[PDB]
Amino acid sequence: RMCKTPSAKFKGYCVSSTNCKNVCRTEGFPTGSCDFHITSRKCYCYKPCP
Repeated sequence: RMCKTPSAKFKGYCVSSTNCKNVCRTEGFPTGSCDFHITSRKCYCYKPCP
């Protein structure tokens, strides 16, 4: 399965998605993408799940 996971170590200002990817790929998420700010600016990276 493929899951979506909010960047745990990246919260606040998501200036660029590529910057977020660095954090996400360090945590263990191959694919990363920045989203639109609802309450705060979010970043959602994807995690391969069983």
